[PDB]
Amino acid sequence: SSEIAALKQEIAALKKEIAALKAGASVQTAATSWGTVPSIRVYTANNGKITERCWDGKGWYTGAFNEPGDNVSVTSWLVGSAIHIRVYASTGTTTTEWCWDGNGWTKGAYTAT
Amino acid sequence: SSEIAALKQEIAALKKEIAALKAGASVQTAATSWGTVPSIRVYTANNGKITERCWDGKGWYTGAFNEPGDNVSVTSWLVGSAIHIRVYASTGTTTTEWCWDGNGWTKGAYTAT
Amino acid sequence: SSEIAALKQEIAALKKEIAALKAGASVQTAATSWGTVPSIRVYTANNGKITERCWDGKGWYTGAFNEPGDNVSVTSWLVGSAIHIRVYASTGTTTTEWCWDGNGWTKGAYTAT
Ligand SMILES: OC[C@H]1O[C@@H](O)[C@@H](O)[C@@H](O)[C@@H]1O
Ligand SMILES: OC[C@H]1O[C@@H](O)[C@@H](O)[C@@H](O)[C@@H]1O
Ligand SMILES: OC[C@H]1O[C@@H](O)[C@@H](O)[C@@H](O)[C@@H]1O
Ligand SMILES: OC[C@H]1O[C@@H](O)[C@@H](O)[C@@H](O)[C@@H]1O
Ligand SMILES: OC[C@H]1O[C@@H](O)[C@@H](O)[C@@H](O)[C@@H]1O
Ligand SMILES: OC[C@H]1O[C@@H](O)[C@@H](O)[C@@H](O)[C@@H]1O
Repeated sequence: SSEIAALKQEIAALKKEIAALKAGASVQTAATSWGTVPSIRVYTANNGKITERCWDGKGWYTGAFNEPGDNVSVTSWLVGSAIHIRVYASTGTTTTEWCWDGNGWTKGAYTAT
Repeated sequence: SSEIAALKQEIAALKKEIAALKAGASVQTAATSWGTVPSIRVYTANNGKITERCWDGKGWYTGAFNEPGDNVSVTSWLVGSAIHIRVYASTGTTTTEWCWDGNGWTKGAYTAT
Repeated sequence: SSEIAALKQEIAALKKEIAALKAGASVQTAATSWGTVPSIRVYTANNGKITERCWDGKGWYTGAFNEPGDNVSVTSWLVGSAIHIRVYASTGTTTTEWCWDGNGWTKGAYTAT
């Protein structure tokens, strides 16, 4: 029938969008580095869950940071040799900040407004 | 009817993908910092509109930067105590650069090719 | 047709999602800068292909870096005047790191686990 064909053509054009939206949806990474060695941290936001890989000159290992998010951005600064890191984990419209300051990750004061 | 069932099954498999892709599409952040205090700037690209939160040691407030974009990246350097910031705002395939150099945001020379 | 209207209404609500997912799908950028001049590098991940634009104080030109990825993050550090740049290109779940250390991009040790 022609009535059944109209929905068949509509379902063929709509399945064409479902492949282009799954082709672009990869992970989402943030990296910062400090010192002369250096030291590197790479935050990987995979499936609404962020994790932290670390380089200290020798090899790579898994850092402590373990927080939820779809998008991540990071900045770090030294006060002498001590590294201060701020990771910004985004879910929906809720950017939530995390703070490393030598011994422990803590939720930060950061508010979007 | 079996002719009405073929579209019911096809519509059940297609509608399942449209909800999960919209559920995971979150906002997108860039951050930079400078000095010892420090000073931080977080740019948040939400609904094709980027905005700038600031921290200068006391609390968080809203910065001047107000430009359109779906994706943002940022880098900053000091010439002494003066901060220079370049924010790269992306819409479609048009990366457009915004320069802060002490007094006023301006469009930068940046061309993708 | 009343029998064919059930899929016509389902297609009217599902085409109500493919416009908003194609409106927000822009390119994805990552910038870093060093020195006092400065020198900037902006990496642009477009259509699973990343490219590198360079500013060294004169105008913008096209950098060597030419690797595949849908998402990109960058950090860099100086050992004296020499720049070292690690770019983290992401496809699917495969974060693959690229290293610049003066003469040549090389695949780096980085492993996600
Ligand atoms: O040495 C490993 C630790 O390094 C710190 O600077 C932080 O990045 C922690 O998240 C990490 O667990
Ligand atoms: O000590 C925690 C505080 O650190 C500051 O540098 C900022 O990042 C604040 O958002 C945070 O609450
Ligand atoms: O002090 C607030 C101002 O700080 C500057 O360095 C810039 O980041 C401006 O966008 C901001 O309005
Ligand atoms: O002064 C504005 C200029 O600043 C330079 O450092 C670059 O960022 C250029 O793209 C920009 O046009
Ligand atoms: O001078 C151009 C070169 O600069 C280097 O520092 C790297 O960024 C290369 O990718 C680039 O080709
Ligand atoms: O020299 C190459 C090496 O550089 C280090 O700083 C790390 O980025 C390693 O992942 C990489 O293998």
